[PDB]
Amino acid sequence: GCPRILMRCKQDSDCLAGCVCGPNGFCG
Repeated sequence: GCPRILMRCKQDSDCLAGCVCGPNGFCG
């Protein structure tokens, strides 16, 4: 699943494995 590290994004392709780009502009 998605790791517990913070990451900024504009789409899910910016995020780590199993993560999504949420509406706050960060991965989870």
